[PDB]
Parts: sequence; C-alpha cells; structure tokens
Amino acid sequence: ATRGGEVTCFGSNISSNKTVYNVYNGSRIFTDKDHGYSTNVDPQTLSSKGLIILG
Amino acid sequence: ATRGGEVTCFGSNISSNKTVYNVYNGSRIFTDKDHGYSTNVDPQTLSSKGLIILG
Repeated sequence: ATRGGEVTCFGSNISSNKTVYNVYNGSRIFTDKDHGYSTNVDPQTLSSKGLIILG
Repeated sequence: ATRGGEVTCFGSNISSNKTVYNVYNGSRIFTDKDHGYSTNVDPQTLSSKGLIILG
C-alpha cells in the first residue's frame, strides 16, 4: 500500500517469506491477528507511514 | 461493524438501550459529539478493535 488507500484484507491466508503486510507513504491496512504475519510497521500505531490495525 | 469497514453515521439520531456504536475486529466509525451516545470502545484510541471517532 502506497500514497494512501486501504487494503481491507481481513481473513487472508497469505503465504510468503517476505514481510506480509507492507505500508508506505501514509497508507492504511486492516487485517486479522489470527495468523501472525510480518508487518512493515508496528502493529497498531500511527507513524509517518500509514497506520495498520492487526486486530 | 466487524472485520473492517466504516460507518460514517455522523448526525445519527439513535434511541436504544444497547451500546449505540460498536466496533469489532478492526472496524471504524465516525460520528458526532453533540449527541451523547454510548460507545463500545474509548473514542479515539487504537486497539484490536478500531478507532471510533466521536468528534
């Protein structure tokens, strides 16, 4: 996610080695915490990069 | 609201005994402050359940 814009991928069964959820330039992502997936930013705090809600 | 998704019920006039605004699994709600209505989560905070801006 870049330059804004949400990715409301809640129950995704993602499977990859790299960082799963990525956020850049103030863009949000929303997802579940059932599967522990690597995140570019701290789970549920704002930043210069967009906010994620791993909950 | 659950698993993401917004409910921008700003000027809503609601009348019920249950909690007026509810959020689960990362959802968001934006509403007014003039009306004094119950809320499931503390208004402006990030948690496993998403923000509920009462502004």
